[PDB]
Amino acid sequence: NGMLYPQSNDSRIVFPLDGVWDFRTAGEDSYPAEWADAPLPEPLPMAVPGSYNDQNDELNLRAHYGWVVYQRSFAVPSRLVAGQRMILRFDAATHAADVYLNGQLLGSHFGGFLPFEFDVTSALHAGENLLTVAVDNRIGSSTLPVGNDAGTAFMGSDNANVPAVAEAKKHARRQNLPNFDFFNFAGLNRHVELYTTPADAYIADIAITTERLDHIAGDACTAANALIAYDVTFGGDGRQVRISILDGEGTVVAGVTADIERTAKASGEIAIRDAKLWNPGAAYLYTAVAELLPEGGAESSSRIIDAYRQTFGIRTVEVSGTTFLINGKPFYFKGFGKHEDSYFHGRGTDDVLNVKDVSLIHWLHANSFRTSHYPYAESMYDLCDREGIVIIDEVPAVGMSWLQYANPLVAERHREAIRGMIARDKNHPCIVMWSIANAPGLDGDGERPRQAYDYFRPLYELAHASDPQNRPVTLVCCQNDYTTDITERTMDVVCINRYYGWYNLSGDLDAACHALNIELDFWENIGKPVMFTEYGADTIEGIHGTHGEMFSEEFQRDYYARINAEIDKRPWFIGEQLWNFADFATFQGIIRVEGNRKGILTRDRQPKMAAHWLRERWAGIPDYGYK
Amino acid sequence: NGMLYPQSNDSRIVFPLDGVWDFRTAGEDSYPAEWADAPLPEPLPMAVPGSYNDQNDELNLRAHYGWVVYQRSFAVPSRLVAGQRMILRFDAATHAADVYLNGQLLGSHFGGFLPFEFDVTSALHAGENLLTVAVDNRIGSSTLPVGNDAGTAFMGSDNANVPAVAEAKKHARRQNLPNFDFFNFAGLNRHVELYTTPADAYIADIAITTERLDHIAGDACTAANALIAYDVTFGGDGRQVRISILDGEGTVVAGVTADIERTAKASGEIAIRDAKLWNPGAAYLYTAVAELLPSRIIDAYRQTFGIRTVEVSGTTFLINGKPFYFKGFGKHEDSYFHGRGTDDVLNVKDVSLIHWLHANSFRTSHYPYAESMYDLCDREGIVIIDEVPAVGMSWLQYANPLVAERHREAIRGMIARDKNHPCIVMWSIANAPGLDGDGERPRQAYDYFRPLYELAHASDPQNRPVTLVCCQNDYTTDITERTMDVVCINRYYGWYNLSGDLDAACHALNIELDFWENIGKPVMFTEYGADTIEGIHGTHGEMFSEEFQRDYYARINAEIDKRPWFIGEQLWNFADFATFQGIIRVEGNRKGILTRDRQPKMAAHWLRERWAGIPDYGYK
Ligand SMILES: O=C(O)[C@H]1O[C@@H](Oc2cc3ccccc3oc2=O)[C@H](O)[C@@H](O)[C@@H]1O
Ligand SMILES: O=C(O)[C@H]1O[C@@H](Oc2cc3ccccc3oc2=O)[C@H](O)[C@@H](O)[C@@H]1O
Repeated sequence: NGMLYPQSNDSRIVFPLDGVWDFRTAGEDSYPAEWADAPLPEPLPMAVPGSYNDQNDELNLRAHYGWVVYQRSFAVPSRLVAGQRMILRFDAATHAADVYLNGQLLGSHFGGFLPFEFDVTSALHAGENLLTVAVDNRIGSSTLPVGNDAGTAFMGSDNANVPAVAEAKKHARRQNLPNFDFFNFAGLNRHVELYTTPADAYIADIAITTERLDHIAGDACTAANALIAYDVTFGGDGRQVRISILDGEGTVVAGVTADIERTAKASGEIAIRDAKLWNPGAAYLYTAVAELLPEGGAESSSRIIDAYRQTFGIRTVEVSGTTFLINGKPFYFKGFGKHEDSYFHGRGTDDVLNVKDVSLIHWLHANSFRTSHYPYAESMYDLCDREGIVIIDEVPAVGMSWLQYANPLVAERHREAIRGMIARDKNHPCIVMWSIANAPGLDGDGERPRQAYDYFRPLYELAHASDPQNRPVTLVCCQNDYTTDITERTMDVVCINRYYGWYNLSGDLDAACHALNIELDFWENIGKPVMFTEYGADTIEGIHGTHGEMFSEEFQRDYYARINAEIDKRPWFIGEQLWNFADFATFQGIIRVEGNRKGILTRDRQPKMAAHWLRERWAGIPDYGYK
Repeated sequence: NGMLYPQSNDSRIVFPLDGVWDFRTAGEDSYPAEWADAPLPEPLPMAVPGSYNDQNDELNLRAHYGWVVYQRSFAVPSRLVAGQRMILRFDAATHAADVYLNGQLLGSHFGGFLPFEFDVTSALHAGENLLTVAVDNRIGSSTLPVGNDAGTAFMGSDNANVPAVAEAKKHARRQNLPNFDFFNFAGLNRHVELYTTPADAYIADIAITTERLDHIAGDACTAANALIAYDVTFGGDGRQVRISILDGEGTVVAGVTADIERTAKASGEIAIRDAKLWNPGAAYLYTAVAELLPSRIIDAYRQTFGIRTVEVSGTTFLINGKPFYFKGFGKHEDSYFHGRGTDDVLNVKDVSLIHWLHANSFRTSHYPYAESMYDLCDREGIVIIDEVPAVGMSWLQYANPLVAERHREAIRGMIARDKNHPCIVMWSIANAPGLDGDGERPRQAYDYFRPLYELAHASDPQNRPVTLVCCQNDYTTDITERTMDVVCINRYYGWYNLSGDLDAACHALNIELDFWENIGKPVMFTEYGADTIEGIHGTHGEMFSEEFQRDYYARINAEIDKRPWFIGEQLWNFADFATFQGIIRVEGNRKGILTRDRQPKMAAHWLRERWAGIPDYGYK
């Protein structure tokens, strides 16, 4: 179950396989088997990592439906593979992939936003190796994220009662129809790499938890004592593992040698005196170095069999009444939902962009975001660990309704996504909360609200069982009839998406604020902490008015000014994450002006009027103690 | 019923009352009547003509609901009023007005897009006169154009099932909710003027018709003989009227003296040898000069006209016996600052753009336009489909006799005002009403519209074709559109349905074209298009890009070219225009092939090239 990010050290090496690959589009329902067994005929170039859709303007790959096939060759010195365990890792292949090496299927995966890997020790050979990866972009009623098997995309226009329209639909070209509001970018969206570990015995997983903090300082920078726990899992086959705790300067401040017991694990606790805590706006990271010792322990030899360096931060998270406590201090979220989205790359990971976006989060005086609507690339979490930005980590369970709740295949994929996200991400101190879905159907009459609850409650429990830190769990709720939804109010933090004054009461900020206050009165009675995870207004940079109407920069600024003045009056409202950080691509349609334009930044990360207004507001709101 | 545009001549003078007036906003359902008795307190400035909504950025007058009050003073020499009939004309007050002069209520008008006038001979006095005009902008289920009494504006987003939304609606500020897709600009949108006629007897109305053309030239520039008819109505009280026909150079080419009979009318026919005909792309105008006789002239009026016939014949639309093809668009009277206010600089520019595009026609979507625009199109050879403000209609309106009454007023009023223009070739009695469905609904719509079709025919002395512009609907259960003289359809295949899929859009369009092929009427587009933000570009153009709009017209027009019975392409729209705000309107309607500032998008260039190669006559 461990998926530690590949590391290079004295016992391990990583060989990236990124670069310009060969590529062919394939069929709507299948691809040629022979393409895995020999070089692709007449290949196109395709950079990896990246979405494929915007990498070829001769083709219309945004319209592609079905399979594509990637391929490349590689060779490595025999000297480096000898005696080692060889693993091929795919950080993400969106949505489903079949991976072949030298004409043999290594295996398959479903789930477009989480990593998977194969043991290729026996499949590799000397000299050039031929790696082929078939990737399927199709979405439908059984995928996460969810597609529509017929009709229109989410937020699509129709005239379904016109006989000519009904007839033309029957014969129209097959297309993915997202039941979600972001473009279905597909392909090898994240890195590919070959890596090595020792074969006889190796470190397979590490979990670090902050179990307890004693006498936390007034400023939350330190605690008199921190109790941390480690759990190390091994693969392979009186053995021991040395655990060293390094502080921010790399000095060993704690260390223990633990017995490995059988499935093989070592676990224990370590007390850290005068512990330096991790906080939003004030990151501090330690490293847990795990070193597998040879048979005979340190008593017999100085050599190290295997090693892995796991970053971690010491901090607690606790929901208490209507507060969200980090290191016992009442936190207030400032930020937004994001997307992994950019020109050229699509959903492809881009660390230049991640580094820039983290600086923009600081420029705005924001302190947090949500990984709307899928787990992000691993590097972004490491960056937010070092930069003191809090994350709500969310699985790709977007577009769901009652059709999905009855389907065992969907429930299995949903559990896989929750387990996989938490297994990948559990050691990040920046992650303070898990989201098990975005905007599923929860309300209505008859049995529908109960059916939704019965689907989601076990997933809430799974997210708690899976996280060794036991962080809060939420479900991000779409604008709905909050009085018949019986699921959202059971979450640990209530996370609501609301578009009062945009999708309803349009343009009337007085009415919008009145409606918002009626719903806030409902949440006030429930007595849980509540935050916005979405609210906003599509905004075309450069459209201006003295009395700003919808789509103007002024309306977007006025929107936030009015709504935020209302939530400031509620002590139990513990965060404001708006929609969205930046404009992003969507399926085309009559309400999407070259995608979603609710960004406070443009797609090129330039600030609209509302961004300047929010920057000034957020400059004056502290991370702790605002409420 | 005559509403001849005010003229100055030896017998008549016009005194314009345009300029910067005083202005105050008033209440949702009332205004202070006493404001007519003294200068408005603390007035704002307000230019007339113009909509008021965009003339004050300290206020949000786009949000205004109810009444406003205009006022100004004027004085004219006693010498000018002596012995004359004094008439105060409002070219348009949108939507309803109460008019006072020196504190006396002259009367009221309902209907925001047609002229009305008052005899103020007795209310005028020497020196300064105080003119107060209260204007009501309210629209609702009994007005034309139609407003919604509750819910949202047309094409508005909602979450009606959210309890907080339902409750907030109950208490929200009252607003007009258009059931139409253009902003509800209000105020004194067109000119105001005082004018004079003789009092004892005067010319009240003139109708000129083209009755028959003999031996029309191959190129339709002339006919060996044209038989025209005149009908002159008089007001006041063996009298006679002199009718002189002036050609384009002002030469009197024909003349007759007719007896006036009592209701007081003179009528007759005149034969014009080697008549110069009016054609799209080749205007020629005559003037009929009517002079009431006692060397003296008692009264006079100069009525421009053009000699031409219009005939629907099978699946053809014949102008002077030639098969015409419409190229053009729906327009709007819409611009920055002015709103719906008439602007003849803009009208002159727009007519030049119609020529730049090689278009030949437009429709007055969705209300009669200012009179000056029709005069301009008369002289510039641009054909017009003239439409009343019956937009936003459905079964709630058809059951309401007040709406039918207003609809009849609008049809009679438009045709009475506009009947003499040669550029007008067809009348439209509605845009996008509800016509389809189950049960009694299609028959109820037909029973409502058929008498209005008959009224438009009865009212027009030229007996021009009459249509009803149909919104995308279930054409198989609509039983009304197919009975019109020309079938005029608004279709948005590939935009509002089959979105972005031009192959599917063309397949669907062709299925509906197969339906119309069997009906056997002439058919044309009056709307089709795609919102387009200038500057948004793609190599594979998606919705809102300039390329998608160009590709849209390229694909759709290739299909209608294959149908010989499809006699015109009027797209939506000439230029981007203002609407009520909402999630599908990016600062208004962006289906213009031109921007709101009349700059050409990619599609405008593509259409210009297409239209350059399509002749006015004989394309099909
Ligand atoms: O609409 C967006 O910009 C985002 O919408 C979110 O889901 C919601 C959509 C609607 C639509 C109509 C009325 C109320 C709504 O409230 C919502 O909460 C979605 O989570 C985002 O991914 C979309 O981008
Ligand atoms: O939508 C417009 O741009 C114009 O719409 C016209 O009416 C129609 C609206 C719709 C909506 C959805 C599907 C099909 C439609 O077909 C129509 O004909 C209206 O005549 C114009 O005034 C609008 O601006």
